Amino acid sequence: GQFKRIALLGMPNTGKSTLFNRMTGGAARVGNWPGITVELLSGKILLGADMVEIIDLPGIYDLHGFSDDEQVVRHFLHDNVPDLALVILNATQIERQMSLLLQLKQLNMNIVVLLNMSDEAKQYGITIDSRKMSELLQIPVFQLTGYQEALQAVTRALRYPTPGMAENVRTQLEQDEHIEAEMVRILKSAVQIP
Amino acid sequence: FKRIALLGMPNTGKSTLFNRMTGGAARVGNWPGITVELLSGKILLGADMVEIIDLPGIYDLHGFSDDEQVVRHFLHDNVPDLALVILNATQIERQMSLLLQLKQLNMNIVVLLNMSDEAKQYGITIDSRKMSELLQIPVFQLSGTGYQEALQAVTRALRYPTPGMAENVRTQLEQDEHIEAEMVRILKSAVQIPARL
Repeated sequence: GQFKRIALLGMPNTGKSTLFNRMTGGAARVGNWPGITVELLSGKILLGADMVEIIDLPGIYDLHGFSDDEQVVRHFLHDNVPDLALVILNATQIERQMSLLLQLKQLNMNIVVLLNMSDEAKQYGITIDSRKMSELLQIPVFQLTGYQEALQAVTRALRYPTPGMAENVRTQLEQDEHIEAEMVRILKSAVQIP
Repeated sequence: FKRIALLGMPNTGKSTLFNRMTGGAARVGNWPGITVELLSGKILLGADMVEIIDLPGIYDLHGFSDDEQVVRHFLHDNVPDLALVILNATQIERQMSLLLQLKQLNMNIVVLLNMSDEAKQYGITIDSRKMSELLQIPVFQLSGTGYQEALQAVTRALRYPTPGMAENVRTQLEQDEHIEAEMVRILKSAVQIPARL
């Protein structure tokens, strides 16, 4: 059968854990990954004779930033190029959070977008046309009860290979790694911290 | 008429340095490419009057806070002759990234390491000559002390402008502008966000 990985990605405080715990049925465990030293929650799911591992990556603001979390996410993506990036956006904060999605899109990753808290957003009169957003992005977009339709898009995206994706992704993260390398070099060489 | 953009994270002493540099004679002003107002004034460096602009403190050059959009738009449409980058010496590990992001733009830069006595008090030692050698950017330390040496470095940095510099800076900023343009296009077509009532 197949073995594939989903990276759950978005900005912080976006309901990511809850969706994660639902998707992995509460049975996620912590684990150590190559390229990073922090521990991450992941859970494995059997679908027929196929397996998918879902990893909850910490919320971040800029894919090309240098906070600890952003470095973690970038190193994880570089070293463990997931088969699908599942990007969770907060429907109520859509204007602020689109930037992360678009940055990920620029890597040419395989992406599905879940617009979370769609009801609460309606209460502020916020309406999103999923179909039009989807056609502009050329990425599937689902509003969360929408769960079933999302799952359908998730499993669909896992059935096909993405030849050359890993090399595209690594390439597009290069300018950030050059900066990290400069930083280590300069600090090691020119700065003493107690 | 030659422009110096003060760039740095919040709480790096930028505004106190600004006020000292412009004699408290700063005024608010409008600039091409931005919808907000900025403080700017003049300083006599050598024989030329130079305009100094205080950009709001930011954490990430490629982030999407309001202040980070302002900085990028200002820089794109008003490429300074010098970016005067102020880092807090006590946070050198956490602030170096903003400097290196600006360096990647190919801006003309001078670095000032402020709060140098505070850093020394906490046992943080910075070899500014070494750091300068490694960056290939002038680096000077401020406490009061270091101010005149800083102004001299700024003056020299305005000599011999590098041909093609502005064109390179704009180019390096336009992927950020493509993301922003995509955001605008998508919000207008697919999202309704009503103001209150």
